[PDB]
Parts: sequence; structure tokens; C-alpha cells
Amino acid sequence: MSIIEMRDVVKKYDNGTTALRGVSVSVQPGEFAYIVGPSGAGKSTFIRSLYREVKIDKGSLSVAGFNLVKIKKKDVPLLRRSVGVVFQDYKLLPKKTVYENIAYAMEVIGENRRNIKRRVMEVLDLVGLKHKVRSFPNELSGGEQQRIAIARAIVNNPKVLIADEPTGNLDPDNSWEIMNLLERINLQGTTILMATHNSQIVNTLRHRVIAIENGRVVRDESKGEYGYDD
Ligand SMILES: Nc1ncnc2c1ncn2[C@@H]1O[C@H](COP(=O)(O)OP(=O)(O)O)[C@@H](O)[C@H]1O
Repeated sequence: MSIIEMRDVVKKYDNGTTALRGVSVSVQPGEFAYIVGPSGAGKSTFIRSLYREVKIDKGSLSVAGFNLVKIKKKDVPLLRRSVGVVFQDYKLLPKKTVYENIAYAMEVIGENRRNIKRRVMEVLDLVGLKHKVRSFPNELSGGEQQRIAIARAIVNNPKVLIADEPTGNLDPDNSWEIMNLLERINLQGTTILMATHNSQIVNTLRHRVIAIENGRVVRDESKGEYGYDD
């Protein structure tokens, strides 16, 4: 049974722009999917519908178990606990150390403080930054900051992880390091949806590719090629 089920979804913004124009996508638990397509296609609108920042107008949508057509306002935080998000402009808390940043991601969802030390150190092992446990974000490279943003996003073991252009401002070597981390997270079972314009990553680290244009899925292929010139 699917962890994300989108059927005939429509989203039209108030200025009349139909950003999702009948979108159907079914993602099984543990899948890794790239979301690709030209600027303005609807990738961000698609991503943001998955954590209920965007409300759909028509269609059905279930994410991480939750029916997003029916979900009550007060329960959106429960959906958010199950959906880790690496914002394209993810900003760490500048006056918190790496440890405090990751720990806060647990405290803020109500986790027991008793669970924090073990989990934070486990995720620092995962991302390979145990030695930066006391660093502040400004002391880290861009690639290190992104790895800590990913650590924050997965700290509560969400069912789904969404990453909006996680390598978009990283050089090739750092981009591959972020991809190695996301791949290891996926092998642990976490479902990953990643919006991206990096054809080399998509064409080399082959996964499912969902291409969106003008609000429509135009291609949905296993181990897919990138398919665009930009
Ligand atoms: N907040 C908004 N209000 C109105 N129109 C929007 C808004 N966000 C996006 N759009 C429009 O919806 C379409 C899809 O945008 P977006 O989802 O950001 O695409 P992408 O992420 O692929 O660049 C575009 O025509 C865009 O201008």
C-alpha cells in the first residue's frame, strides 16, 4: 500500500494560475523519486501539497497515512512530524551548535529528552559530522550545513523525507556527498522525494523520475533519465 497517493489533484492559485492540473502519483514506502521539470512547472506546489502548506482544490491526497482532504487544522502538526522537509533555503539556528540544532528538532515535536543524546549522536555518525558536534552553522561549509539540515529533517525518523534542490548551491564533490547521505537514508527505508535540476545526479544515481510540465505529469519512469536541457 502506498505512502503517498495523489489522484487527479488540482491546485489553482487565486490569480487564476492552475499550478497542478490533474496530477496522479502513487509512491510506495521506501521509494526514491526525483521530481524534475522546467521552472514554473509546479514542482514546489507539488512538494508543498505533501505537507499541507498547499491545500488542494480537487482530487484525493494521502501522505504518511493522513488524508489531506479531511485533515483538521489542529492536526497538521501531526502530519508534519511524519514528513521531514529540507527547505531549499534551509537555515539552521545560528546561535545553536550542531548538537543543539539537531536536538531542538526532537524537543520541538515533544520527544522525551531521554531519547535525545543517543539519537543526535547516531544521526551525526550517519552524516559523518561527529567532529562538528560543537560547531555553529557559520563555521560549517555549505555542504556541511546541508548535511546538518538533513540530520534535523530525519531526526524523528519520519516516514517521508522531502528535499527541495538539496545540492542546488553545492559543487560536484559536495553534491555527491549529499546524495550519498540521501541514498543511505533511503536504504534504511525512508521514502525520499527530491526536486532537482542536476542531470548528472539523476542520470548516474538512477531512481524513479517524475517529470512535471504546466501542471501535468508528462513522464514517470523507473531508473529514469533526466530528459531536459536545463
Ligand atoms: N503563491 C503563488 N501564488 C500564485 N501563483 C503561484 C504561487 N506559487 C506558484 N505560483 C504559480 O504556479 C505555477 C507553478 O509554480 P511552482 O510550483 O513554484 O513551480 P516550480 O517549482 O516548478 O518552479 C507557476 O505558474 C507559478 O507562477
